[PDB]
Amino acid sequence: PVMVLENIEPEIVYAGYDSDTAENLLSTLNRLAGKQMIQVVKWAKVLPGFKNLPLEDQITLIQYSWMCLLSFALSWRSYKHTNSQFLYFAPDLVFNEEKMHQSAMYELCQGMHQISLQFVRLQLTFEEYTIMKVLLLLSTIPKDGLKSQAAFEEMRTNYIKELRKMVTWQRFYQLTKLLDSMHDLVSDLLEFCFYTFRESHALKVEFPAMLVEIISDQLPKVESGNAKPLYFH
Ligand SMILES: CC(=O)S[C@@H]1CC2=CC(=O)CC[C@]2(C)[C@H]2CC[C@@]3(C)[C@@H](CC[C@@]34CCC(=O)O4)[C@H]12
Repeated sequence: PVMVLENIEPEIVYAGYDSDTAENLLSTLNRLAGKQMIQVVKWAKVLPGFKNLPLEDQITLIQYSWMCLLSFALSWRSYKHTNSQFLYFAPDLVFNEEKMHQSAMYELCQGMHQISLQFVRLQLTFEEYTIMKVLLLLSTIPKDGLKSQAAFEEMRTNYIKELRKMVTWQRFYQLTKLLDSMHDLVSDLLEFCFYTFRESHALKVEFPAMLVEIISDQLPKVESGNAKPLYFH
Protein backbone atom coordinates (compact mmCIF):
# COMPACT_ATOMS: atom_id res chain seq x y z
CA PRO A 1 0.00 0.00 0.00
CA VAL A 2 2.47 2.63 1.25
CA MET A 3 5.25 1.09 -0.87
CA VAL A 4 3.10 1.18 -4.01
CA LEU A 5 1.86 4.70 -3.38
CA GLU A 6 5.37 6.12 -3.05
CA ASN A 7 6.48 4.32 -6.20
CA ILE A 8 3.58 5.54 -8.32
CA GLU A 9 3.84 9.19 -7.26
CA PRO A 10 4.10 11.48 -10.35
CA GLU A 11 7.35 12.78 -11.80
CA ILE A 12 8.54 16.39 -11.73
CA VAL A 13 6.49 18.62 -14.05
CA TYR A 14 7.95 21.87 -15.42
CA ALA A 15 5.90 24.99 -16.09
CA GLY A 16 7.92 25.77 -19.21
CA TYR A 17 8.04 29.35 -17.96
CA ASP A 18 9.54 31.70 -20.59
CA SER A 19 10.84 35.01 -19.24
CA ASP A 20 5.16 38.68 -17.12
CA THR A 21 1.58 39.90 -17.49
CA ALA A 22 -1.37 38.67 -15.39
CA GLU A 23 -2.62 36.82 -18.47
CA ASN A 24 0.71 35.00 -18.72
CA LEU A 25 0.91 33.69 -15.13
CA LEU A 26 -2.62 32.31 -15.19
CA SER A 27 -2.29 30.78 -18.66
CA THR A 28 1.03 29.28 -17.59
CA LEU A 29 -0.61 27.93 -14.45
CA ASN A 30 -3.51 26.55 -16.51
CA ARG A 31 -1.11 24.83 -18.89
CA LEU A 32 0.85 23.65 -15.86
CA ALA A 33 -2.50 22.32 -14.64
CA GLY A 34 -3.15 20.48 -17.88
CA LYS A 35 0.28 18.87 -17.64
CA GLN A 36 -0.12 17.68 -14.03
CA MET A 37 -3.55 16.23 -14.78
CA ILE A 38 -1.87 13.95 -17.31
CA GLN A 39 0.18 12.56 -14.41
CA VAL A 40 -2.99 12.27 -12.29
CA VAL A 41 -4.68 10.12 -14.96
CA LYS A 42 -1.67 7.82 -15.18
CA TRP A 43 -1.47 7.81 -11.38
CA ALA A 44 -5.13 6.81 -11.02
CA LYS A 45 -4.97 3.77 -13.30
CA VAL A 46 -2.35 2.16 -11.04
CA LEU A 47 -3.77 3.30 -7.69
CA PRO A 48 -4.52 0.32 -5.39
CA GLY A 49 -8.26 -0.26 -5.06
CA PHE A 50 -9.23 2.63 -7.34
CA LYS A 51 -8.34 0.92 -10.61
CA ASN A 52 -11.05 -1.58 -9.69
CA LEU A 53 -14.28 0.46 -9.74
CA PRO A 54 -15.80 1.00 -13.24
CA LEU A 55 -14.09 3.62 -15.42
CA GLU A 56 -17.25 5.75 -15.29
CA ASP A 57 -16.93 6.33 -11.59
CA GLN A 58 -13.15 6.55 -12.00
CA ILE A 59 -13.36 9.40 -14.51
CA THR A 60 -16.05 10.95 -12.30
CA LEU A 61 -14.05 10.95 -9.07
CA ILE A 62 -11.12 12.48 -10.96
CA GLN A 63 -13.26 15.25 -12.47
CA TYR A 64 -14.75 16.31 -9.12
CA SER A 65 -11.55 16.25 -7.06
CA TRP A 66 -8.92 17.58 -9.53
CA MET A 67 -8.62 20.92 -7.69
CA CYS A 68 -8.23 19.20 -4.30
CA LEU A 69 -5.52 16.98 -5.75
CA LEU A 70 -3.43 19.63 -7.50
CA SER A 71 -3.64 22.21 -4.70
CA PHE A 72 -2.75 19.68 -1.99
CA ALA A 73 0.16 18.63 -4.17
CA LEU A 74 1.26 22.25 -4.55
CA SER A 75 1.12 22.48 -0.77
CA TRP A 76 3.37 19.41 -0.50
CA ARG A 77 6.05 20.63 -2.92
CA SER A 78 6.06 24.08 -1.25
CA TYR A 79 6.61 22.36 2.11
CA LYS A 80 9.24 19.85 0.96
CA HIS A 81 11.26 22.30 -1.19
CA THR A 82 10.97 25.69 0.55
CA ASN A 83 9.74 24.69 3.99
CA SER A 84 6.40 26.36 3.18
CA GLN A 85 8.00 29.77 2.62
CA PHE A 86 7.02 30.18 -1.05
CA LEU A 87 4.60 28.46 -3.43
CA TYR A 88 6.45 25.77 -5.37
CA PHE A 89 4.30 25.16 -8.47
CA ALA A 90 7.25 23.72 -10.35
CA PRO A 91 11.09 23.74 -10.30
CA ASP A 92 10.98 26.53 -12.90
CA LEU A 93 7.99 28.30 -11.31
CA VAL A 94 8.30 29.24 -7.63
CA PHE A 95 6.04 32.07 -6.44
CA ASN A 96 6.95 34.89 -4.10
CA GLU A 97 4.86 37.76 -2.68
CA GLU A 98 5.38 39.63 -5.96
CA LYS A 99 4.53 36.72 -8.27
CA MET A 100 1.59 36.23 -5.90
CA HIS A 101 0.59 39.79 -6.91
CA GLN A 102 1.37 39.65 -10.65
CA SER A 103 -1.01 36.73 -11.15
CA ALA A 104 -3.71 38.86 -9.46
CA MET A 105 -4.52 35.92 -7.19
CA TYR A 106 -2.94 37.11 -3.92
CA GLU A 107 -5.36 36.16 -1.15
CA LEU A 108 -5.99 32.90 -2.98
CA CYS A 109 -2.23 32.25 -3.01
CA GLN A 110 -2.00 33.26 0.63
CA GLY A 111 -4.78 30.78 1.29
CA MET A 112 -2.90 27.75 0.01
CA HIS A 113 0.30 29.22 1.47
CA GLN A 114 -1.44 28.87 4.84
CA ILE A 115 -2.29 25.21 4.20
CA SER A 116 1.38 24.47 3.52
CA LEU A 117 2.33 26.28 6.71
CA GLN A 118 0.20 23.71 8.56
CA PHE A 119 2.35 21.05 6.92
CA VAL A 120 5.36 22.42 8.79
CA ARG A 121 3.59 22.78 12.13
CA LEU A 122 2.31 19.19 11.90
CA GLN A 123 5.56 18.01 10.35
CA LEU A 124 3.53 16.06 7.73
CA THR A 125 5.28 12.87 6.52
CA PHE A 126 5.47 11.56 2.95
CA GLU A 127 3.49 8.40 3.64
CA GLU A 128 0.72 10.42 5.35
CA TYR A 129 0.68 12.74 2.33
CA THR A 130 0.24 9.83 -0.10
CA ILE A 131 -2.72 8.32 1.80
CA MET A 132 -4.25 11.76 2.41
CA LYS A 133 -4.11 12.51 -1.33
CA VAL A 134 -6.05 9.34 -2.19
CA LEU A 135 -8.74 10.34 0.36
CA LEU A 136 -9.06 13.70 -1.40
CA LEU A 137 -9.58 11.75 -4.63
CA LEU A 138 -12.53 10.12 -2.88
CA SER A 139 -13.72 13.28 -1.12
CA THR A 140 -16.22 14.54 -3.62
CA ILE A 141 -19.10 12.75 -5.33
CA PRO A 142 -22.08 13.71 -7.54
CA LYS A 143 -25.16 14.55 -5.43
CA ASP A 144 -27.07 11.85 -7.31
CA GLY A 145 -24.55 9.02 -7.04
CA LEU A 146 -21.94 6.77 -8.62
CA LYS A 147 -22.63 3.56 -10.54
CA SER A 148 -21.06 1.48 -7.75
CA GLN A 149 -21.69 3.46 -4.55
CA ALA A 150 -20.74 0.33 -2.57
CA ALA A 151 -17.35 -0.14 -4.25
CA PHE A 152 -16.50 3.49 -3.46
CA GLU A 153 -17.45 3.29 0.22
CA GLU A 154 -15.24 0.23 0.57
CA MET A 155 -12.13 1.81 -0.96
CA ARG A 156 -12.68 4.98 1.08
CA THR A 157 -13.15 3.20 4.41
CA ASN A 158 -10.11 1.10 3.47
CA TYR A 159 -7.84 4.08 2.93
CA ILE A 160 -9.33 5.74 6.05
CA LYS A 161 -8.51 2.73 8.23
CA GLU A 162 -5.17 2.82 6.40
CA LEU A 163 -4.39 6.32 7.74
CA ARG A 164 -5.47 5.14 11.21
CA LYS A 165 -2.96 2.30 11.13
CA MET A 166 -0.53 4.82 9.68
CA VAL A 167 -1.04 7.14 12.67
CA THR A 168 -1.42 4.53 15.43
CA TRP A 169 -6.04 9.17 18.13
CA GLN A 170 -3.83 12.21 17.80
CA ARG A 171 -2.76 13.62 14.47
CA PHE A 172 -5.45 11.56 12.75
CA TYR A 173 -7.86 14.26 13.96
CA GLN A 174 -5.42 16.94 12.85
CA LEU A 175 -4.83 15.33 9.46
CA THR A 176 -8.52 14.80 8.70
CA LYS A 177 -9.36 18.29 9.99
CA LEU A 178 -6.87 19.59 7.42
CA LEU A 179 -8.47 17.52 4.65
CA ASP A 180 -11.81 19.03 5.68
CA SER A 181 -10.33 22.54 5.51
CA MET A 182 -9.04 21.80 1.96
CA HIS A 183 -12.62 21.81 0.68
CA ASP A 184 -13.12 25.36 1.99
CA LEU A 185 -10.20 26.68 -0.06
CA VAL A 186 -10.93 24.54 -3.12
CA SER A 187 -14.41 26.09 -3.30
CA ASP A 188 -12.82 29.52 -3.41
CA LEU A 189 -10.24 28.41 -5.98
CA LEU A 190 -12.91 26.76 -8.12
CA GLU A 191 -15.28 29.75 -8.27
CA PHE A 192 -12.39 31.99 -9.23
CA CYS A 193 -11.51 29.44 -11.88
CA PHE A 194 -15.06 29.47 -13.25
CA TYR A 195 -15.05 33.26 -13.50
CA THR A 196 -11.72 33.44 -15.36
CA PHE A 197 -13.06 30.77 -17.72
CA ARG A 198 -16.46 32.35 -18.41
CA GLU A 199 -14.54 35.58 -19.05
CA SER A 200 -11.31 34.29 -20.58
CA HIS A 201 -13.01 35.51 -23.75
CA ALA A 202 -11.39 38.85 -22.91
CA LEU A 203 -8.96 38.07 -20.07
CA LYS A 204 -6.96 36.23 -22.72
CA VAL A 205 -6.24 33.40 -20.28
CA GLU A 206 -5.83 30.16 -22.19
CA PHE A 207 -7.18 26.83 -20.90
CA PRO A 208 -5.74 23.47 -21.98
CA ALA A 209 -8.22 21.04 -23.54
CA MET A 210 -8.13 19.00 -20.33
CA LEU A 211 -9.30 21.88 -18.15
CA VAL A 212 -11.92 23.01 -20.66
CA GLU A 213 -13.62 19.60 -20.50
CA ILE A 214 -13.41 19.31 -16.71
CA ILE A 215 -14.53 22.88 -16.01
CA SER A 216 -17.29 22.91 -18.63
CA ASP A 217 -18.46 19.71 -16.96
CA GLN A 218 -18.19 20.70 -13.32
CA LEU A 219 -19.24 24.31 -13.75
CA PRO A 220 -22.25 23.81 -16.04
CA LYS A 221 -24.43 21.34 -14.19
CA VAL A 222 -22.50 20.61 -10.99
CA GLU A 223 -22.34 24.28 -9.99
CA SER A 224 -25.31 23.83 -7.67
CA GLY A 225 -25.42 21.26 -4.87
CA ASN A 226 -24.62 18.46 -7.32
CA ALA A 227 -21.25 17.82 -5.63
CA LYS A 228 -21.50 16.42 -2.08
CA PRO A 229 -18.24 16.96 -0.09
CA LEU A 230 -17.38 14.22 2.41
CA TYR A 231 -16.25 15.61 5.77
CA PHE A 232 -14.53 13.90 8.72
CA HIS A 233 -15.84 16.38 11.30
C1 LIG B 1 -2.87 29.30 -5.14
C2 LIG B 1 -3.45 28.09 -5.84
O1 LIG B 1 -3.91 27.18 -5.15
S1 LIG B 1 -3.43 27.92 -7.68
C3 LIG B 1 -4.59 26.40 -8.08
C4 LIG B 1 -3.89 25.05 -7.73
C5 LIG B 1 -2.71 24.63 -8.75
C6 LIG B 1 -1.50 24.17 -8.23
C7 LIG B 1 -0.40 23.70 -9.11
O2 LIG B 1 0.63 23.35 -8.61
C8 LIG B 1 -0.53 23.68 -10.70
C9 LIG B 1 -1.54 24.79 -11.20
C10 LIG B 1 -2.97 24.89 -10.32
C11 LIG B 1 -3.87 23.63 -10.75
C12 LIG B 1 -3.75 26.25 -10.59
C13 LIG B 1 -4.10 26.45 -12.15
C14 LIG B 1 -4.91 27.69 -12.43
C15 LIG B 1 -6.33 27.79 -11.49
C16 LIG B 1 -7.35 26.58 -11.90
C17 LIG B 1 -5.82 27.77 -9.94
C18 LIG B 1 -6.99 28.38 -9.10
C19 LIG B 1 -7.64 29.33 -10.06
C20 LIG B 1 -7.05 29.18 -11.45
C21 LIG B 1 -6.21 30.48 -11.77
C22 LIG B 1 -6.67 30.97 -13.17
C23 LIG B 1 -7.78 30.03 -13.52
O3 LIG B 1 -8.27 29.92 -14.66
O4 LIG B 1 -8.18 29.28 -12.40
C24 LIG B 1 -5.06 26.49 -9.54
